[PDB]
Amino acid sequence: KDINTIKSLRVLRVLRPLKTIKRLPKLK
Repeated sequence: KDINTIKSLRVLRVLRPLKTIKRLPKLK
């Protein structure tokens, strides 16, 4: 794979879950 596609595992599991959590006290 590529380090970037490893960051797809990282960054997408950062952005998406956090929006789902942080939408509550950090709504934007």
